[PDB]
Amino acid sequence: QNLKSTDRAVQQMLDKAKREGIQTVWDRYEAMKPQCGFGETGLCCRHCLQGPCRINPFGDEPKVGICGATAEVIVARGLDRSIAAGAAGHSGHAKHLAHTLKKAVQGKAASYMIKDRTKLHSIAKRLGIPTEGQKDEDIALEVAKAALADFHEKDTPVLWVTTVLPPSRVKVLSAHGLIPAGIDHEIAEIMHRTSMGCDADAQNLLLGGLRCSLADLAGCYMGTDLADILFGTPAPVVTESNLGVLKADAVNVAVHGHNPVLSDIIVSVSKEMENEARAAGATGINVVGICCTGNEVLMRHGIPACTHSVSQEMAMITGALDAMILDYQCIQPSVATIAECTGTTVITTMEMSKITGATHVNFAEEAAVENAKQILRLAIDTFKRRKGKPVEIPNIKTKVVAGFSTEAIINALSKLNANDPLKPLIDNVVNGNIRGVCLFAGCNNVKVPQDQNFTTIARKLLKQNVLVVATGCGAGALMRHGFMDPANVDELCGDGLKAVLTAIGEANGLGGPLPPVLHMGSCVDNSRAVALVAALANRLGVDLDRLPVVASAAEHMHEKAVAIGTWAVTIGLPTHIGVLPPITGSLPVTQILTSSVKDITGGYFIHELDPETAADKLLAAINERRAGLGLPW
Amino acid sequence: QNLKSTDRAVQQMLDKAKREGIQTVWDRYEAMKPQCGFGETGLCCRHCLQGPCRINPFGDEPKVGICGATAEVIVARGLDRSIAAGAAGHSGHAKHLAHTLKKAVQGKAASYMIKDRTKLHSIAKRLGIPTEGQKDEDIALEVAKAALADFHEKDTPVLWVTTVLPPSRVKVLSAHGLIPAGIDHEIAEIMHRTSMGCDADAQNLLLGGLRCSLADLAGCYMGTDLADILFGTPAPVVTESNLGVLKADAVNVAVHGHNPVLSDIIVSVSKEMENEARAAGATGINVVGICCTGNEVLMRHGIPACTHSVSQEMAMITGALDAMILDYQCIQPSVATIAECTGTTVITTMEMSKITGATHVNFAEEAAVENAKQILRLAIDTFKRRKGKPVEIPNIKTKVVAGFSTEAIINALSKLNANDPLKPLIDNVVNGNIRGVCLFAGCNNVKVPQDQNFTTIARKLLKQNVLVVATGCGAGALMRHGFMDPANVDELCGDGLKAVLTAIGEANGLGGPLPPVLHMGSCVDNSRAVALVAALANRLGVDLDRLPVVASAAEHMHEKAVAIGTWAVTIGLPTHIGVLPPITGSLPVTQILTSSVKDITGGYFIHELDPETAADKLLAAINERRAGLGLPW
Ligand code: SF4
Ligand code: SF4
Ligand code: FES
Ligand code: FES
Ligand SMILES: [Fe+3]
Ligand SMILES: [Fe+3]
Repeated sequence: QNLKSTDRAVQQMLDKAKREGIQTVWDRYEAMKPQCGFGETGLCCRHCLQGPCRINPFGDEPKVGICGATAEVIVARGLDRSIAAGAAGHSGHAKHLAHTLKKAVQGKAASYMIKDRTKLHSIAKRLGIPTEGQKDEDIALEVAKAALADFHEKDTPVLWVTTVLPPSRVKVLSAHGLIPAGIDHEIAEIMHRTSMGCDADAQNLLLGGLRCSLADLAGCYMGTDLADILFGTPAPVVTESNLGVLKADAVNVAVHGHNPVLSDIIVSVSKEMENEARAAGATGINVVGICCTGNEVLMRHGIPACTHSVSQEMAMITGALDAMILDYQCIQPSVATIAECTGTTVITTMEMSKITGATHVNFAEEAAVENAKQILRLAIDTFKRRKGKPVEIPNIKTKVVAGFSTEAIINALSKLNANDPLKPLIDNVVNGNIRGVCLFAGCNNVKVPQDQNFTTIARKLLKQNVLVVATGCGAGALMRHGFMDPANVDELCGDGLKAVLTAIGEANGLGGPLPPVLHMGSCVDNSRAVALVAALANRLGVDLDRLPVVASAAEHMHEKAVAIGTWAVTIGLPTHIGVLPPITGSLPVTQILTSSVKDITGGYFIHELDPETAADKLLAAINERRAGLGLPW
Repeated sequence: QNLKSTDRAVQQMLDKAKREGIQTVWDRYEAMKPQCGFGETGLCCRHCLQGPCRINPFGDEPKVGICGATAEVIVARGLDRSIAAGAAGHSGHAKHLAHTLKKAVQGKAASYMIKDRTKLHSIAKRLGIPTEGQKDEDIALEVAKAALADFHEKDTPVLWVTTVLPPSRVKVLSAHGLIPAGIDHEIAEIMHRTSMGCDADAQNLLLGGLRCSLADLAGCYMGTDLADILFGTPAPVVTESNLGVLKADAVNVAVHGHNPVLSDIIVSVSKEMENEARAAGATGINVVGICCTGNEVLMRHGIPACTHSVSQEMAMITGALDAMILDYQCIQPSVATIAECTGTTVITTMEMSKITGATHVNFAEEAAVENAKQILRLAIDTFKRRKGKPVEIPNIKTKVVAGFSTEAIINALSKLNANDPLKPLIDNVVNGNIRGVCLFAGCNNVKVPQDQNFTTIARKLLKQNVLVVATGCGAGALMRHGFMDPANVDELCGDGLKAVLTAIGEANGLGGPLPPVLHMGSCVDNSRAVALVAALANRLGVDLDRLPVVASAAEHMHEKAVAIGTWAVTIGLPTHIGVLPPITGSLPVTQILTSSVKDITGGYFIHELDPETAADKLLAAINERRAGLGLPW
């Protein structure tokens, strides 16, 4: 089972699933081999009913699509649509938060409020919204109106792009026409230009893709901004991760999906309901996280993370998961079928994300506390049905220090230099205690033994004194393998990096270092890494493509992740991906993404499937940036 | 060659292409067989990087996607994305017209103006925009602002849906939550909900698709409204069609694509430039149409239609096509390669629609007349290069009466009843001289011998006294085979229908009938058929799903056509499609689209590949509506 997942708790559940005849994601993957080579290389098109069209990667006919579309056009069009779909997911998440803030501040949803008024004011200041003499509710209404305005064309471009990157970067992008005009505007234009008989120039198509990826960045950044206003900016927290955070004697309730508008309410309400749960024979309600909505409530509330991404079915296989509360994105629909075997109550809550066979509760912000209680009462009922059943919770968990928002990282650094908090970080970059910065982002992927790329790459970078930050299921992989436990700094970290983590941690009243990896939050919270990197660039007086900063989507899967990696390249970062998207069928497209995009944005993709080799290439990328700044390496 | 196209001019060019070694769309289609069965049935998914996933239509594993996505989910998600892509094309077209009108009326583009002020005022009245005491330029600015506002969420739903259908229809759709909230909003929500790990309920997914198809209707209707304001509402015109409208001794310039903002300027400017052309040795500039932008300038100016859709390469094969001026949609990118052989100057003009190897001219409304002259001068230069080359223009053309906007049809009927113009039409429906109405819409498709379905179905319906209206390349097919020539009424039309066409034509000072088929315009002008049908429903006091009105997308291809057929079903019409979209791999999805959608909207799809059988099924659908109204049939 270690060929399927490197996580020991997942291996134990895989053994249980096998002997109980419950099919898993890995079984369905095995039933799919050999996968289609046309799809895997990107040489397939179904964008009109003369198709499906395919192109042999090598050999004889077919060489060209029926309408005349070349390999490079078909590949670029497919890639553009996956960026647009990713932008649509991140932007829908942000849009739903914008409506929630608007309703809260108009008195239409009393369960929601301005929890971080400091964040509210700095955002409004960044957007040019005046704050002096204004009520908080009026400022917030202006912020929510500005968020919603960025989805369509207006007299300004998308402000959640132009006000969050350095002016030099914005200018490089405006020069190439890459600034989005409206988030949903760019999504629709991608679908238009990629439909039959429209854009048929690989470079033109890919430039549209870079622009749409910046619409995705804007949705991520807007999502992080609005969630922090509504639910609070994360600060350092201590919790646990992996399946052992389930408790047989408690009502175990997983929050799963991406948007915390739902799950943050669940967290608060479940505390009100401890007495209901005890009445049923539980010790209490044990809310745990799966995927990014789990990351959200982990970052803000210390809710323990149960599992992530590809292994999400195994939380149910324990037999102890009484409810799984879903909003949208990255939910394997198999959970609705597996629930018939495991007893779990799977509950959908969003109108546009239902699963056949799951119970649906029509969540509304106006009725959030009522809905939470209805859902949690179903979880209580499910616990009573299993009172007296054996469960198999693997007794495996790690300690997780997390909550490292960019504001938290600044604050932590400020204990070393109050009025110039970025300087201690840059000092240790310059003197070599910090070789560079690597962000791990994105999903797990059944194609890759779970967590194997994240941990292998992280281990080599940390020994080489790279400061490693992480989001999404990359944070989940690293967290479940001990990389967020400061007790592992001695084992994992090079001497220079250990010295820096120790200095910062000691100055922050901790008695020990910061953890080996800094957890920056959910997938939209990749925007926090952008805020940190832009602040470093501004403090250094250079553009982002001169910083020793790289990204690694080491095991990615989702269209959202494809978009993130694309905007990481567009804002100037060398960006490793550990699973190839369907692009190898066009050498010209591959050359653009790995080489010539350098001349447009200064970033570039690093395609490398072997993780030890990927780590070497990321180190080389970091060290080239170091040399370009005149630094030793 | 008659297995490839029923059009004799196309057959002659196919013979020329074969002996000259120029590959055509039919050759590329032959090089594609056997096409992928997974793609053709819809049982393939590439929406995440764990894919490609496929499902055997029958037999053993794979039975389910890797994430657990069932056949019905995979099929419904693929269909939803094709509706959204179609909506994105029609809405981009309309959006570009909205900007053109705004710039014209703000004094930013002097080449554009309010040409139809009657249309401008009736639209503003329909939208609730006040007109009394307002300058036309201020009313138009309000209309353009309202168009652009329908692309995003606001305090009203999409007005180009709710103000163009009868209130009873709007209410049926609101009850099912099918009213779009914003055009680009719905497109982005489709891409979100269909991405990995989101909506996984076939009925929920398809209800989203019906809503997005109404966003496509709104873009069509808005596109027609704005083009009529800017360029004039069509009125009856006489012209010709097919390749014989090319002239060896003239500069032959094709306008090709969809958006007439470009080609309407070309038409006017080319007249200014007759003397330049004569100086080069041409008789003049001969502008001809291809595809829907050809339909636009045919409807408004009587520009002859050269060819359409699947046969567009054959206009170049004559050797006489000096320029092909492109905007976007339905352009085979092969034209840029074929131009190397034929001498044609292929010119792209839109920023998001370029073709490798074609010349690009950056069209801007602010500089439209200048751009037109630059393009036409390239066409003149190309004519000089072929002075003394042999051309092979097949001497084949038909006479085409067209220009039947809904306003023109009302006006024509008003000569029989001035103050109740719809009544003579309804009279002859009731007494049986008109059995019903059939709209032919959509593309040609290389899978179907060109025009064979359109003409076979039209012939049987016309003998059965159906009033036949047509748009897009369905109008092109019928027009190139004589169905728009009133001289063919005796041969084609049943006695009841002939009597009605003759009565209307005689009352309109024509000496003969209306043509056998009424040309309602381009693809977005399918909205005119909606206006006509809604007006009939309102005059009759019933909803559209009680009218003896059907639609036939007899040979369709493009994602735009998939969307149109879907909203034809959503507004209540039995809707035949003559090529199946990728849906046969899910019987539950097929059952929804062909049967149970009846209970939601009253419309339904008719899947029928055999055209004689399709005609019988359309007649049965028309006759069931007749019976439901208590009429003989
Ligand atoms: S758009 Fe072109 S390549 Fe794609 S399916 Fe249609 S004919 Fe084939
Ligand atoms: S979304 Fe599901 S079915 Fe589609 S490619 Fe990904 S794993 Fe396969
Ligand atoms: S041929 Fe397999 S993905 Fe299309
Ligand atoms: S397997 Fe052929 S279309 Fe995907
Ligand atoms: Fe996840
Ligand atoms: Fe066409």
